[PDB]
Amino acid sequence: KQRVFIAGHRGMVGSAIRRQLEQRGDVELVLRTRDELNLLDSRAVHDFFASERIDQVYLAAAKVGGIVANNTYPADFIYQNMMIESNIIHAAHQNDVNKLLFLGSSCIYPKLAKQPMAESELLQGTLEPTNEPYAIAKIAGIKLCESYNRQYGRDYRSVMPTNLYGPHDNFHPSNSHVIPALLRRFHEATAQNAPDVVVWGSGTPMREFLHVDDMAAASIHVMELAHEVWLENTQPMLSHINVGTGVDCTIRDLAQTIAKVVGYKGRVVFDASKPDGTPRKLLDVTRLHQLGWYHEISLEAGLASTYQWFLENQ
Amino acid sequence: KQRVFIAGHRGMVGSAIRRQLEQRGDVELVLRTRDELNLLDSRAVHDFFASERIDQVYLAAAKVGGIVANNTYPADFIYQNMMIESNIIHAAHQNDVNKLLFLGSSCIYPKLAKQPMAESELLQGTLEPTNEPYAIAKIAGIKLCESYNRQYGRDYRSVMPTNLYGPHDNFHPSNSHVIPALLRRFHEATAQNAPDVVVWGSGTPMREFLHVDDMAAASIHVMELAHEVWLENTQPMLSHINVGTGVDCTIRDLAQTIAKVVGYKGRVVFDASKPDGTPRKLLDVTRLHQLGWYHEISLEAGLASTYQWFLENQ
Ligand SMILES: NC(=O)C1=CN([C@@H]2O[C@H](COP(=O)(O)OP(=O)(O)OC[C@H]3O[C@@H](n4cnc5c(N)ncnc54)[C@H](OP(=O)(O)O)[C@@H]3O)[C@@H](O)[C@H]2O)C=CC1
Ligand SMILES: NC(=O)C1=CN([C@@H]2O[C@H](COP(=O)(O)OP(=O)(O)OC[C@H]3O[C@@H](n4cnc5c(N)ncnc54)[C@H](OP(=O)(O)O)[C@@H]3O)[C@@H](O)[C@H]2O)C=CC1
Repeated sequence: KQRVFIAGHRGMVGSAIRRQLEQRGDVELVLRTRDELNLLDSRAVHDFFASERIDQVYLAAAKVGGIVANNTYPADFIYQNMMIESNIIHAAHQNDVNKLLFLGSSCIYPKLAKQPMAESELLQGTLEPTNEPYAIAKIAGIKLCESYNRQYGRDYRSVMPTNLYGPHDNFHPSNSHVIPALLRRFHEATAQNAPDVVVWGSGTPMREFLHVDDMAAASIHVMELAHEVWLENTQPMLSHINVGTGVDCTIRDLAQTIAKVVGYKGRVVFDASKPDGTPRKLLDVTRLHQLGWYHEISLEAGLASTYQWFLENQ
Repeated sequence: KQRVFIAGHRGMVGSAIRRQLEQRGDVELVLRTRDELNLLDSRAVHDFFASERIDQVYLAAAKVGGIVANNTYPADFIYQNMMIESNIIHAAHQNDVNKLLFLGSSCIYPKLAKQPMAESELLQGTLEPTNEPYAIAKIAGIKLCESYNRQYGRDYRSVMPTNLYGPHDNFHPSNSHVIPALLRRFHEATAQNAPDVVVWGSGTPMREFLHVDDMAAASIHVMELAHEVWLENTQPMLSHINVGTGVDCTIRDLAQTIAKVVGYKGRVVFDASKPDGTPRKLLDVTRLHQLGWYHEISLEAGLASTYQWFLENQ
């Protein structure tokens, strides 16, 4: 019975890992809340690892936010994220935890990466300024992992998720994330008999989305591969693994699909007088597939089940 | 032995015509696949008609889709549909094909047409925006037919089918079409012991449905009438003929009937918190009946046989 610490087990991503893990008898989960354990406090973090007998660590605690937040508190996003990751990785090594899964993010790739983005696009160029501090912290996280793997022979692996969505997301039309923002918007419009819902932009830009439950499955699959197979499929200084569908879908498709999911009968409208972002953004998931993992939830299916959760929890 | 080209003979509607025609010794069927013949390519289309010695054409090829698709690719639905119909009708005339059956669609009528909708409701007012591009292409199709009939004395006839269903439909709860969407939904729920199945809406709205095999019979009956009887029953600038049952049935009736067809023992539930569409939508089929054709398949019978096909092909 392996002893698994899922840091930030109540976050969106962490809680999803916890659900799957929970049905595993070959696993004993060790969890703490932020009040039970502040991950910024090194001593505390060190004490925990020095007293709990941990075998694996899923590093899902982070200071995450939307466009307004990233732009409003840039110091918090870089600092907290650097400490949380430094504290954990270090304490783990010191207590001889040999297995860890680090979580990155698609938004760590350069602003003009070649699409679809392979793992080798990392660090190839300038970052999006809104995400820059946060990105830097994340990349630092990955390079810590590779470094310990290199110097000490540890097994600290990494996955770069695409845009995610699902239960426990922040469902506010206040949120900078389209799915939760849109699920909420179409919901309210549907309830108020809104004759239309307007979305800034042409709707032509292409994006990628992944249900958080696939993300969780993919993480555990990656964590649990044999070391030899994982090495075969990575390089020690290019160790991460993209996680996504590798499939595009326009914002228009997304919006109209959401509209249909919510039972909205008004008109979806695009205000093209508003600028679009880049035309295309998506991960190349060749590595993942080669390691034998393929996502299971259709957007359509995932959005439907995600809306019911919102319904069951508003 | 009349030489019959059924364009798009593998589509839902085309394949149904082909089945009935197949048992006719007075007919020689000429068929091509999309790879054997792209109908968007005029030259190709022209070459075909210039080398095959055709007597009748059943125009069943089209770019058809659901609500999300119509809303996501409006250019494809108007363009492809205009070309396919232009190419065929033109090549046929040029090679002296005198007989053709054009297929329209109930969704071409105005949003607020008077119910039940007689053929004279066409063009009387605004269209449903979701279907607008597609509708325009279809109406253009009909007016091409009437135009050639008028200028050149051809015999290019038209039928406007109601909502259809049957073998070879797209059976996905992913599909914007209730019968296939519901047949699939009740099937899965029945298999998973789902305690209930929820359908957005009150269930009070009235709609019309026709089994694709009746549609096929009705088309051939219409194609094969004598010109004189057909003229007697139409006007050259109001030539189409509605095809349906002319009978209403509520969504509630539909759902509960499907539930019973699939052997579902859970609860059918309506979420009236979701909006309904118009209260009533159906064709006036007085013309058809006057021309002596009356549908044969009960909804109940048609749904049963349609579910078995799905069972034999999932
Ligand atoms: N598209 C995206 O958002 C994706 C992000 N991820 C990865 O997962 C990470 C988290 O994402 P997500 O699950 O959405 O975020 P959540 O915010 O939903 O989860 C983060 C969790 O960390 C906990 N946490 C943060 N700081 C501390 C701390 N000092 N001590 C203890 N607990 C703390 C939070 O608790 P509390 O609220 O109590 O502060 C929360 O439960 C991201 O950083 C990213 O790399 C992966 C895939 C996609
Ligand atoms: N309720 C409804 O849906 C009804 C529709 N109809 C009429 O029948 C039409 C078709 O409906 P349906 O049978 O459901 O549709 P299908 O999509 O099932 O059939 C259309 C067929 O057209 C073929 N086709 C399309 N484009 C081309 C092309 N460029 N070259 C050659 N083949 C092509 C398709 O082949 P491929 O997939 O290989 O692209 C397919 O076999 C509708 O447009 C409508 O007017 C009539 C009654 C009801």
